[PDB]
Amino acid sequence: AMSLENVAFNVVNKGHFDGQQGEVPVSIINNTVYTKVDGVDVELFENKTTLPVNVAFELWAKRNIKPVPEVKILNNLGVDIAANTVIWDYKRDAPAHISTIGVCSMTDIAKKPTETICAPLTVFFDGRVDGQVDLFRNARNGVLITEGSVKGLQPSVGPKQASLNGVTLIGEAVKTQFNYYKKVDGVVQQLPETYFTQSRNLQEFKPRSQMEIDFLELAMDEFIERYKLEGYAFEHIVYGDFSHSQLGGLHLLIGLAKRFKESPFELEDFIPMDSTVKNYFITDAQTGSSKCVCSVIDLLLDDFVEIIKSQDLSVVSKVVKVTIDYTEISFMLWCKDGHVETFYPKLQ
Amino acid sequence: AMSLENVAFNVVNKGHFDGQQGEVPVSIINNTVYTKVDGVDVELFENKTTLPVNVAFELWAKRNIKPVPEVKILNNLGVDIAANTVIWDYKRDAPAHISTIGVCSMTDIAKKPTETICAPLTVFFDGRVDGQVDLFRNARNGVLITEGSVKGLQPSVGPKQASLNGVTLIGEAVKTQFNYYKKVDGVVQQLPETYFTQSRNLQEFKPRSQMEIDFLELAMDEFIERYKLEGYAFEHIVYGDFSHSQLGGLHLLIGLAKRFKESPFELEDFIPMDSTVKNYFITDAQTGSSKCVCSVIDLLLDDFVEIIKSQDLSVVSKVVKVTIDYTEISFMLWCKDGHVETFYPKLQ
Amino acid sequence: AMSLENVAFNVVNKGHFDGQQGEVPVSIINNTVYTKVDGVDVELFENKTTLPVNVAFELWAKRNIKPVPEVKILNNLGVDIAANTVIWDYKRDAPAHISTIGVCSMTDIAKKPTETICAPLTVFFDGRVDGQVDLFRNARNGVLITEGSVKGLQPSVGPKQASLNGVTLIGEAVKTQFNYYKKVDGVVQQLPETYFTQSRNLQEFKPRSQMEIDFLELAMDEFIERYKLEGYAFEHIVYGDFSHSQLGGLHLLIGLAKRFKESPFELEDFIPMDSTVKNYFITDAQTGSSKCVCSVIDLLLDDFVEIIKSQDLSVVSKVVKVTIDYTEISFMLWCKDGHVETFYPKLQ
Amino acid sequence: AMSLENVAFNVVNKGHFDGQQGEVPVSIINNTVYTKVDGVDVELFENKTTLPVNVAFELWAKRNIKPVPEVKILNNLGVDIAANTVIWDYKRDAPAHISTIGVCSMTDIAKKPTETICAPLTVFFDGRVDGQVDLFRNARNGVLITEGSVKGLQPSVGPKQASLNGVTLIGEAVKTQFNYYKKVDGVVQQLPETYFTQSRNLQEFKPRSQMEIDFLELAMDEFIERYKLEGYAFEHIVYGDFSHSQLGGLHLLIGLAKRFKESPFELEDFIPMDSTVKNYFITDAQTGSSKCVCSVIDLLLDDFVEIIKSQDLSVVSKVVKVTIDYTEISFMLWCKDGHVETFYPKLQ
Amino acid sequence: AMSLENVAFNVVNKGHFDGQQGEVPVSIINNTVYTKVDGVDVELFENKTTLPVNVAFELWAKRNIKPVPEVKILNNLGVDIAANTVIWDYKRDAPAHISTIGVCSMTDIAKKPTETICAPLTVFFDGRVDGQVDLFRNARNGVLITEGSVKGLQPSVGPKQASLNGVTLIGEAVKTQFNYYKKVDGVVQQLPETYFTQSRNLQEFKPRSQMEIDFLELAMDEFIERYKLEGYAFEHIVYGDFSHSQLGGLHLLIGLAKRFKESPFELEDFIPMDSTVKNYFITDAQTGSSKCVCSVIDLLLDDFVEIIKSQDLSVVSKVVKVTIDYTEISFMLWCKDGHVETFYPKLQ
Ligand SMILES: Cc1cc([C@@H]2CCCN2S(C)(=O)=O)no1
Ligand SMILES: Cc1cc([C@@H]2CCCN2S(C)(=O)=O)no1
Ligand SMILES: Cc1cc([C@@H]2CCCN2S(C)(=O)=O)no1
Ligand SMILES: Cc1cc([C@H]2CCCN2S(C)(=O)=O)no1
Ligand SMILES: Cc1cc([C@H]2CCCN2S(C)(=O)=O)no1
Repeated sequence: AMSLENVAFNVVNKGHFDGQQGEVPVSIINNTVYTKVDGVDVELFENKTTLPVNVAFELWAKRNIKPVPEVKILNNLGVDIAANTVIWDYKRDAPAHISTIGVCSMTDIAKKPTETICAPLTVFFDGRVDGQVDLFRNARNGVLITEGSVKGLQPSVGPKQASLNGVTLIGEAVKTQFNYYKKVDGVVQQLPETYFTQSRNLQEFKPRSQMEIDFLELAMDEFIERYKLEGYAFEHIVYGDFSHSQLGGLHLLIGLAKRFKESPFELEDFIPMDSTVKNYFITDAQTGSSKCVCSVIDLLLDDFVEIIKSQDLSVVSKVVKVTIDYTEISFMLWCKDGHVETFYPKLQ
Repeated sequence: AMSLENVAFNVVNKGHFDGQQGEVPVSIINNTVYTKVDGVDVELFENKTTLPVNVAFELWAKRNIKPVPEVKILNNLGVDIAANTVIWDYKRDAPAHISTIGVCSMTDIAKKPTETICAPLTVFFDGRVDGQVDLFRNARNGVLITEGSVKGLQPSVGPKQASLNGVTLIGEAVKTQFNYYKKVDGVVQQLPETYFTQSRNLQEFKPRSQMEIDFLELAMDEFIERYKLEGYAFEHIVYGDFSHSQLGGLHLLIGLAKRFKESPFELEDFIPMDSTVKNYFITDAQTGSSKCVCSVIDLLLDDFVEIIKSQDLSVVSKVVKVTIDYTEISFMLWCKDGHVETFYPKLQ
Repeated sequence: AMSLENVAFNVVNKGHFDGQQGEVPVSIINNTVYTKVDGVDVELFENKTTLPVNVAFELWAKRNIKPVPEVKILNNLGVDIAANTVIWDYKRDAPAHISTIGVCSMTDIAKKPTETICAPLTVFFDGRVDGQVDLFRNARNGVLITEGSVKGLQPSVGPKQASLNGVTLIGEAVKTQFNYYKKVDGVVQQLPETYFTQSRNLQEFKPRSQMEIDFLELAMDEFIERYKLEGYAFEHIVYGDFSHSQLGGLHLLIGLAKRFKESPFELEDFIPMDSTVKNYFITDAQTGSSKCVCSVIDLLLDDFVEIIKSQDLSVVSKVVKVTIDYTEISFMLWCKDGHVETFYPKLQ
Repeated sequence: AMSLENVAFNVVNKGHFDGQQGEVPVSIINNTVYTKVDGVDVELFENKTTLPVNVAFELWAKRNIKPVPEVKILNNLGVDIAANTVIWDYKRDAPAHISTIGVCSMTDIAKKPTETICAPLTVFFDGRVDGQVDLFRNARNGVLITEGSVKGLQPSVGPKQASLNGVTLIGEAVKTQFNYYKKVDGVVQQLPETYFTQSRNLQEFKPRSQMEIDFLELAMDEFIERYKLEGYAFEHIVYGDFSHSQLGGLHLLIGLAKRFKESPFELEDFIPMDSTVKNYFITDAQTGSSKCVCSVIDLLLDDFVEIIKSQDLSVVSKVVKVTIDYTEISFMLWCKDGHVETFYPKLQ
Repeated sequence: AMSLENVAFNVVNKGHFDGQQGEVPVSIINNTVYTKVDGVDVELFENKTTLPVNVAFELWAKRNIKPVPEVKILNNLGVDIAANTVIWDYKRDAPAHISTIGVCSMTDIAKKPTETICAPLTVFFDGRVDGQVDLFRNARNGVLITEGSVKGLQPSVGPKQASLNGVTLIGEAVKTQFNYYKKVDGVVQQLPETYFTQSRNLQEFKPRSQMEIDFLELAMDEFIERYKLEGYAFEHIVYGDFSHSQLGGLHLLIGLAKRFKESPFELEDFIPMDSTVKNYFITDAQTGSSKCVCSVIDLLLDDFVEIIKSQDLSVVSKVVKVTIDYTEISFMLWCKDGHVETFYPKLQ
């Protein structure tokens, strides 16, 4: 009994699609959905997707409002479609997946993930929804998230944080750390050992360890001294070199956050999407130091120190592959006379 | 239980809105409504109105598919809104009236024509729908059409032709000639004695009398001779003067139709709408004679001959008011030495 | 002598429509109005309304730039149209009323509010404009605002605050508190006893009483102690319960403001419009506690304490009707053993 | 080396995409692709599809310009995608299939039809392109057209006509009759014995047999007499009954073509697409007889006579399934006292 | 005193911009200009240009309504801009020139053609407008048309036909044949001796000589016999070869018109604009013979016979340059044993 007016009634009365009965008058003008409220049109949704306005409106109304894995994790694990839900990508203002399974008549490829069309796709299953752990067991390809243990399956502990309505957070009143399971061609995969990105903001950055507290509170030379980081190019890589026309280093989000409290800078997100490594065209407002492609990763400073201190510093240029968010991130390690010169998440 | 998907289901399965239950997947992209048919989008409607695409789609689906009065008649009688139907204007590809009464939640000003909001508006009532002759009696303002007599109400016999799905025709299998009634401020108004325009096409023009048959067959000088029209400027007014840079006369549709079989011409409909008098920017392709505003009326040649022969030809310039389609059409009559020079439906 | 180029000249030279003579070159591309300034197009207005771009531009230029009643008050008092002005709704980026009286040729239903078309509509009259108090006296329906007394009419003192160019403020250099008068079918209404919402921001919240200062400065248990609020569920209703997956209470804007200084949260305004009670899909960023429809009202904490302390706490569930902004706001009062459990502005 | 400017260069210089090198300046404004020709923009394509303008432009440029099966045949045979070509649907002004294989980077699901993503889809293969008969053999699902025999494969002789650049024709300088083959889940399927629709126009209708020549020349009673069709309701079914408000019969295109030479009528194609059975909202302009859903099929009158004369006329109502264009078309046969009352392609 | 509402008033009341005073209510929605006529919006203009809707509307209203040179002639003579007029391109539904001189505030580069910005541009001057022959004399670059002689200036007699409101015609009531003059860098240029294209339609083709009358009446072998055209490949070039998959010849519009009366064909105008040589993707509906780029020229058959009979037939391949519409048109002449094989307006 699905309609535009019923999807709109649910948005107006329930804050999202809740399966409630009823209709409100709707008007569509270009890429915006309006509703008549006491004789005047009130905007309900502006389509920022490449889908038809009414189709994107329904998928946004039918989005998952429970803490879900962040889109970068789902992408890294090869998720193609979700089972009976919509993972809304808040960084793109669009659905995270092209098609749906049992959500919207326009985007649905199947009603149940058991349909043979879903067999070659990695379907995302949520153990919190009844019977989805059993659907993962029967699926050929898929990713499963659970809050507890699964019989016969060994889990991969995911990041502490999940996305709740576009807000990335480590839950206190809700569980956000999931057990991850994956299957390729009927075979349960052994998920690799992985670091996780911390998913922090530049403006609301909070340290998550004593090393991170010391990075933000101490001066450059005393932090490098305290943590025995001499010869590891933290001055360039983490702190950033703003002395030349091309901005040097600044590849760790904690370093950008430290810089941000002293002086502002413009970060141009030229590929706006969720990813383990982010690329920004950065312009430092104080110095005028800039970089077209400044790759930034948000690792816990302890995790970054462990990665850089676990490298052989005897090569001039070397690709260093690190598992972050279940994906292989290539870094470029440049050394000279046994000391680091630069270390950055490899661009292009 | 009104929805976009149900309006679309009715269009696809019934050819129009028929109150049938069911939904089809719909996608809206810009001003077009599409439906998924075997995996591909098929266009159902292109919005050419100034209303939101989905609202115009519903009003077009809910259009009256019975022979209805032509929009020019309804306009001439001062109709503002229709009671529980949509009069679709096929000349404008838009609803004939801004608001509705019991049709669409977005355009409705009321559910019943008895609501006090409808009292100041001239509501159109159809005696063919049950209870609408009584709704006219209750209405402060309105126009009523009927197929027979309404006890006590003095009728006006309307035009022989009506519009059935955009096709103007004099019915054979259907009744297209109605009795017309009107009320202004609770008082039944006496509709004037009127001529009716014939509503013919230039390309499919058919004569509707022996005078009209003779006009199209006989040469100019022998038709004027046979019908004693010497001194009535038919050579200028009806036939048209193509000898100078400004096209002379050509104000009767029959004259344009006669011209059309010999040589083509461009008629630019710069105000595209239904009206008793039409204005065209005409360019004769053979001679290059043209006129920016050439007013054209489609009167039966007998009715035009009766109007011109009933005039006093002793004045230089005089306004001649003639009742055509219930409205007062002003003509400009120019005479010299007791003979007509020109007679044309007056501009501005 | 109204034109798009003259409306644009006034915007460019006067900051708004001021009746000045002159024209500037204008270009319209989609929903944006541009002007040529030294060979380059400069954006003057982006249409966010459901009206044609040029019509919305003219109504926005012709908006009232004096402190006017907030749209929620006008809506609550049943205002349909304004007399010879445009009340711009800054929360919707659109005109507050569909039609105008003596403002714009496209939206005008009349030139003067004395026209019989305006008689059934509640016309808003401004006593500050010459002769508008007399127009209210002669109008069948209407709402009048004055700065002083009206002969023969008893006033209803409105809120201290008004909207000046979208900025809600209690005037110091301008008068913002008006005397309100209303007429229904020629009869001056006795406006009801009413509380007013304070119209404050979450980010710029300022206390307006010693109880409000104490709420923000004291801890939960000592404020509840000082003001004898034990058993009134302020911990749930005003302070908010962030311990479970569903956010508990948080229905008073002062409580959201207190929370906001400690930790941020996402308030999704899913029906963006001016209203006495606002609905938000709230997600607490610290805990992950969330609520799809969290109704929020901005009452002075003293006014809310007076409302809750004036209730009978012997019923399990009861609707409590309170007059706020001249409208009847239904609250849901839930009690147990003579104590409040919850009290919230009733949703749907 | 694919680009918008190269696709545009090919359209301008080759009449379509021909793999030629070069670029022309392009501008995209809304849904139209323009090119600069001597300082002025010349329209190259107007997007009437639900795809992005530049993507639809590339697929239209890359359309198959050889005689191809008509879209109704491809749909009836279950074709989902074409192998390394674009079948352009000229009835919809859009690609016949959503995705492509080796055509456009935006719509491509694969580069070669051998990719496992294509395995569940019925891929269309053209034996006229090198290596495509072998790609059919490797394909799990597919439809193959050939000009000659494929060793081992049992052929289906298809329709005489094919679509060459939107023009449906029976080839003289080109081969338009193909051998058809189909595979479902690796197994070559035996295509049924079928009738073919003739794909004729109402305005350019030409008879294709002596019975069809006699239908258009002879009067109703003498054609029915000559071909022994008494009691087969041809008067209703083929000729059409225009005496009542609902148009009776008129389900054969030849009957509509015969009617068309005497008097015009409106055929509203409310689902504009290629199909074996077409549905029209028909309004006869002469009588005013109309039908919301008038199903029309273009069978050779001999083929229709053979179908109706092969039926048992002893049942009141019966569904008659006939294979037309490889699909099963259900007809509704209504009889009384051993004679036909009506026979029509069944609706819904 | 220029405005959108005044331009709209002129269109409604004068059929075009006539400098009349007054305003009508206008609404702009997307690319369409509407006007309120008795409470409903009536479309006045649909923007098919790459200019802003209101700017294109003003230029279309301000178009030249006198017979003007066809856009192909103006392009061939290098015209960049017109002096104080708009040449409307009816083949493109857009202004023929990007900028204006004294027409529209948005498109104007100058008010008078004497401004130094116009000096490098070839300005079009009309001797029928007062003072424009003197403005040509002052102009550094320009093209001038006149009806009579200009003392001292050596004339070029132009084509007999001109475009009057989009209708190409040889005038009878108006003068359409002009004297042409041109200036490049202050120097009056001698216009070459030229042939003129006839500017005829395929559907309304009329012969303009006894050779053209004989081409359309006589069979191929007797026309070729009568006019001694043996060995000149008229069978291929003019008549067309429809026997192979690639359509042979068919480069003269008279040959396409002769073919058109026997059987229809699709002519795809892939570069829709006015030009001396037109390119079409042609598909013969009878045979299925087609050609992606079929260059077509409309020369008087006598003029084409004179061109082909004035060539040396002793070379295998040779470029033949012919002056048509003041421009140099290259033809490709292919011979064998002293006879023509093909002759076509050269592509790219
Ligand atoms: C029912 C019905 C009535 C008609 C009549 C008789 C024939 C002409 N018309 S009319 C007066 O134009 O509407 N046709 O069907
Ligand atoms: C090559 C080629 C083959 C054809 C044949 C022969 C003539 C009719 N056709 S057909 C069977 O309809 O496609 N034409 O060119
Ligand atoms: C004034 C005027 C002049 C013309 C002339 C005479 C008739 C043909 N033409 S022309 C040479 O083609 O333009 N018509 O009106
Ligand atoms: C159940 C449940 C768990 C949680 C939170 C609280 C702290 C730990 N986690 S977790 C692992 O990060 O998601 N809240 O409810
Ligand atoms: C006159 C006038 C009044 C005001 C302000 C100042 C303080 C009180 N008010 S009010 C009642 O809130 O609007 N300013 O000018």
